[PDB]
Formats: sequence, structure tokens, C-alpha cells
Amino acid sequence: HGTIDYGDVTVTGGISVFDAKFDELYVYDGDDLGAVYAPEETRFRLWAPTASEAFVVLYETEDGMPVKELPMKRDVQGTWTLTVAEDCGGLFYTYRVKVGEQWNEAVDPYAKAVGVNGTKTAILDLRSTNPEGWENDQKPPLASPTDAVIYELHVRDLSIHPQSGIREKGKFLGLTEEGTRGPNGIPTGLDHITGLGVTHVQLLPIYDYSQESVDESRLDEPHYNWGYDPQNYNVPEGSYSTDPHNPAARILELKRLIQKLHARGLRVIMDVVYNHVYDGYLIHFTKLVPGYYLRYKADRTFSDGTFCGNECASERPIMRKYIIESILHWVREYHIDGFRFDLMGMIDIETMNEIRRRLDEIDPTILTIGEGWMMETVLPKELRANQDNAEKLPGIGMFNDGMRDAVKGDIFIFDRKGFISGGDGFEDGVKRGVAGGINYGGQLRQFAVEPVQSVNYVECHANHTLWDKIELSTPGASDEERRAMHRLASAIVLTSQGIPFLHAGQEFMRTKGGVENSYKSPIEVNWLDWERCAAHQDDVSYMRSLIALRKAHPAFRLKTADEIRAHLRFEAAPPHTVAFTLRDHAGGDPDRHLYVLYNANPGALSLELPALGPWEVRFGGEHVLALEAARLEVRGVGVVVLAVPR
Ligand SMILES: OC[C@H]1O[C@H](O[C@H]2[C@H](O)[C@@H](O)[C@@H](O)O[C@@H]2CO)[C@H](O)[C@@H](O)[C@@H]1O
Ligand SMILES: OC[C@H]1O[C@H](O[C@H]2[C@H](O)[C@@H](O)[C@@H](O)O[C@@H]2CO)[C@H](O)[C@@H](O)[C@@H]1O
Ligand SMILES: OC[C@H]1O[C@H](O[C@H]2[C@H](O)[C@@H](O)[C@@H](O)O[C@@H]2CO)[C@H](O)[C@@H](O)[C@@H]1O
Ligand SMILES: [Ca+2]
Ligand SMILES: [Ca+2]
Ligand SMILES: [Cl-]
Ligand SMILES: [Cl-]
Repeated sequence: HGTIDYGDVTVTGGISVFDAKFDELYVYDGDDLGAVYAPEETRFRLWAPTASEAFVVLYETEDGMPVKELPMKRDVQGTWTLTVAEDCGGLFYTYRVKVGEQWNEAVDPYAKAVGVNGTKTAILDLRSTNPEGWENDQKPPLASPTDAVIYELHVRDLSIHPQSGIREKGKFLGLTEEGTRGPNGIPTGLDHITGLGVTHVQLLPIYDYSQESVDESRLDEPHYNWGYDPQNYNVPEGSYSTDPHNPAARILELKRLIQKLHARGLRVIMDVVYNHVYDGYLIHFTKLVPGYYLRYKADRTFSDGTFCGNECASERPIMRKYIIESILHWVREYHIDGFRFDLMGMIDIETMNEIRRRLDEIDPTILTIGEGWMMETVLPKELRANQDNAEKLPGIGMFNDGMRDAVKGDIFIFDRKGFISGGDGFEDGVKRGVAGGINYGGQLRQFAVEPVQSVNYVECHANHTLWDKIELSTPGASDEERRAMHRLASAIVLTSQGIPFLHAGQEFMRTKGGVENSYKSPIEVNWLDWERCAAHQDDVSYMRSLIALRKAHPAFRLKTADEIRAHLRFEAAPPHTVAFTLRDHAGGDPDRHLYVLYNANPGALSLELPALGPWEVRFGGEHVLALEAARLEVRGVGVVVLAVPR
């Protein structure tokens, strides 16, 4: 890149953008940043306190020359304003500012529609993008975060396989198509997903990500990217629409997607990346108010805790404002039902709690989960929204990595075994996740105050898939033996307290051919392979059965830590097993008691059962040789569930 000029210090009373004092000036509190369109007129408002001049630049085409360049009026609390008294429909615009001696041109940070590749703001009456009946759109019910079953999905993965039977492959609208068939007539797409019994689809980045990741003008050529490279936070990604050149198309089709998912009983969680931008020098934030929206060390270099080049300065009030209004826009405009915060440890506690509060005033059933890893940054340690500070983040879920590693083995040392694959000493790790990560007792405690704070998982888009990790850590084993370990791991997720999270394709043992980090690998690596799905319908049914077992038993879904400490009991069990009971109608369970065995021992075992009444088999009967008087005779790797009826 070229030159960054942080401003003529006399424009802001001698106070530099880097000064702590700066945060108390220009604290704009209005609701109208960006552009408000109507046929009569359009009103623009930009926050640019360090600029000495500011212009609205109008274009007639997404690539044309400027047709108009209009000065803005210096307004209150650091903002500039303009009213254009023409019908601006179908126009495009940018802002041009002078900061120091530099002139910079930039998309509106509050852009709601953009041209192709997102380099100009597009002026649009967004009510014209609503699908028919949008006002009647109703959410499926959701009584507790522990009642969710999350399915993590990438819009391109879903349909791009050539046998997916979906017409609009790789597009938002691909996930609206019903009755789509794959190899040998199996259901694919939305019908496959609703068939599973999952409750929430969690979509990898659907905000507009950088042209460097996917070029929206060359979709006739191979392309793929997860999209963790944010460019326009409040507009949908162009490559997922049928026409990235038509500003309304991506907006209307995302809404048609969310509407259809809601009609079929599914809620939508948005993966959201407010911790960094695609390029800190070129982003509109830096062109318009250089030095303010991103984090700097003391020597004026970017803080780089993300390893992505930059960090967003969430703790500065105007950025905090920006992030909250961004969240609220996706709620209000697109009816989103949840957010998954990438590297949430980079966001400050105040911001996250304020997000939780604002969403609670709208609808407390909107989910908030995140990656609360402990990671270094210029943000002081006591302000980071991570696992160490979970007790200051009521209501916010975090991925439980201790559970993940204990179950399937270490994700960074590929060959190391975990509980499912016969490693030694992982039983307590598994037990801590069964209890929902809470301070259960003794050495059985993790970071969670309440079970709604723990997301259990054994696979996601990142790192090896569960099947690929098992293969790298079980060199002796057969494919039969590996499938049993895979199934055991899914069963542990779906019978642990907290919030179960599944990766799309885990139900048919999704593989990436051993690729560990597939963020820009081709579609051949990354697609949902509906051929493999057709060959694994038994495994798919097993997963659907696990999901229905969790839905049938509120004891697996307790809401509070007090309930878990009162109803969950760990039983004596030999090495390479975990056994526990959920006693006395836990959480309203129909049965009097439940007994769960996680058995990673391949041979025959004779187990003592607690004397709680006449046990009977409810799941895993294929592993049970007998159920006597009181003892259980078992062979095989897998989960067994017993119950004492009412
Ligand atoms: O932006 C490119 C970037 O994408 C991925 O990094 C993600 C990762 O998937 C997230 O779960 C989390 O760890 O943060 C990153 C986004 O902030 C790739 O892993 C990475 O190689 C790549 O550079
Ligand atoms: O984006 C950085 C990093 O994020 C995750 O790594 C976590 C890991 O999962 C945790 O168990 C713990 O060790 O903290 C790490 C972050 O410092 C991703 O799993 C990893 O791929 C990625 O590079
Ligand atoms: O809940 C019914 C049943 O679920 C599982 O049985 C699966 C089986 O494992 C699959 O291979 C396939 O045959 O479909 C079955 C029904 O979904 C459990 O294994 C079993 O214990 C349980 O009763
Ligand atoms: Ca894009
Ligand atoms: Ca809540
Ligand atoms: Cl495409
Ligand atoms: Cl930390």
C-alpha cells in the first residue's frame, strides 16, 4: 500500500485520533448513519471528524465515471450531511474526504446494497427487496439455548457437487429448492437438512467478503473461499446471488432463503467476523477516519492478535456503536435468529454484554455463541470476551475445546488418540463436557457458570473433519472400527449438557481427503458429497436417531447448573468408559431415571448398574448382551442408553 495520513490535528482541537481523550469527542448518538432513500429525496450522513472536507460522489453505473460531486455540510458530533433533492433510485455513490493532505474515496461503511465486488454503494428502496408475505414470517419456537441443534453449513458446499440435484448450485436460492434428489434418489439440500431434525442452520460468512477471496465478476471460473475476509459488513455476499451485478438480487434471495427455512421449522445463525477487516489499509474505515476503527500498539503499528493483519477496535465507542447497529440490521432487515462470533476473545466484554442486552429487548431466544479463545492483543486481558472471563458474560455460549480434544484427541498433534480411539486418561475430560462445562465438583469444572455457555462439538469447518482425525490417529484400525468411533463421538455431543453443534456432512462421515485447513481449497475438497451421502444412509439414520433421542429427553437439556449438580451423577466405570445417570425426572423427563454408557472398550464388559429400579434398553441395544435384575453385559464401541420408566 501507499500513505496513511492521520489528520490535521487543528481540525480536532489539537487532539489526535490516538489520544485517549479523543473517545469523548464527537460521540454521535443518532440512528441515521448511511443513506436514507426515497423517490422524493435521499439523505446521507457520514461520521468523519478528522476530515477537513467531505463530498458525495454519484455514479450512474457500477463502473462508470462520476456524474456528480456534491459538498457535504459539517454537522454535529463529527458528522457530515447532505440531502439530494432528486430521485436517486438506481444510482451509486461513494464518499470523498480530505484527511490531512490526502484525498480518499470509500464505500459507505453503512452500505446496505453495493455493486459487483462491493466497490460502490448502491441506492435502493429496500422494501422493494422483500419477498411476498415477508411481514408474516414467523420463527419456529425455541424454549432454551439447550434445545437448539446447530448444523454448520457453507452456502457453496451445500449444492455445488454435480449430483446435488439442485438447480441454483452454490447460491442462496439453492437452499430454498424443495424435493431435490441426488444419486439413487436420496433427498438432498433443504429436504435432507429438515429430515435430520436439526433446529438451526449456522451459515459460514454470508456478509460481503473481499474480491481477493472470490471475484464476483469471474464466477464462470473455479472459485471457493470460506469468506473470513470482511469488506462490507451489512450487505450479503455477491457470489451467492444469481446476479451479483443487480444490487437487489442478493438481498431478495437471502430473504427468500431465510423465509423458506423459517417456513420449514429451521432458524438461521449467522457467522460474523467483527474482529478484523480484509485489509486494514484499504478498508473504508481507514480511508474515512484513519487511526480510529482498528487497534494500534503504542508505536502506531497495527495490533495483530488475529494473525489476519489487523484488529477491530471494538472498545472505542463509535466502533462499538457500528458493531451493535450492524448486528441489529441483520436482525431487523433479514430476520436472523443468532450470531456466532469469530475470535470473540478479540472483542471487549462491554461490547458483547451490550450486544446481548440489545438483542434481549427484541427477542431473548436469539442465540449468541462465540470462539472465546485466550489470545494476546493490545486489549487488556481483563477486558477480553473469552473463557477466562466467562463469568462476566452471562448468556453467551463458547465452543468447549476441552471437550472436543478429550473426545477425539488433540487437533494439533494429528496422531494422538482421545477417548473414542482408545487413549488413556481422557475420561475426566469427557466428564467435564457431559456436565456442560460447569463447576460441577472436585476436579470436574471448566469455564462455564451455566450450561447455556457451553457449545459441544467434535467437528467444524476448521481443522480435520472428525473422520479424517480418526484416521490419522488409529493406524491399526479397520473402517468398521473407525465408523464405530465416529458414531460414539457424535453420540457424546448429543447426550451432553449444553448446546450440541454438528458440522454439515458429519452425518455421513464427511472427509476432506486429509486436508487440515480447507479455507480456499477447491470445491472437490469442500463440497457436500451427495454420492458419499447416498452410500452412508445407515450412518445418516443413526445421526437422525441420536437427534430424536435428545429431543425425547429433557434430561439431556437442563437449563441451569443447579439442576445438573442435583440430577447428574457419575458412576464407577472402568478405564476407557464413562458412565453416568440423570436421576429423578431431570428437567421434566418422562422417565424416572436415565443411564448413559460411553464405551470405548472394544471387548466384553460386565458393569454394575445403580439400584434405581427396573432398567430397560432405550438406545444402543445392539451393544447390550443382557440386562439383569443389577448388571449390564456389553460388547462393542458405542453409546448405550437405559431408562427406568415412570
Ligand atoms: O481469512 C482467511 C483465513 O480463514 C480462516 O481463518 C478463520 C478460521 O476459520 C476461524 O474459525 C478463526 O480461527 O478465525 C479465522 C478468521 O478470523 C483460515 O483458517 C485461515 O488460514 C485464513 O487465513
Ligand atoms: O485462529 C487461530 C486458531 O483458532 C483456533 O485455535 C484455538 C484452539 O482451538 C483452542 O483449543 C486453543 O488452543 O486456542 C486456540 C487459539 O489460540 C483454531 O482451532 C485454529 O485452527 C486457529 O489457528
Ligand atoms: O432410534 C432407533 C435406533 O437408532 C439407531 O439404529 C439405526 C442404526 O444404527 C442404523 O445403522 C440404521 O440401521 O438405522 C437405525 C435406525 O435409525 C441405534 O443404533 C439403535 O440403538 C436405535 O434403537
Ligand atoms: Ca464479495
Ligand atoms: Ca438471553
Ligand atoms: Cl457462484
Ligand atoms: Cl487472554
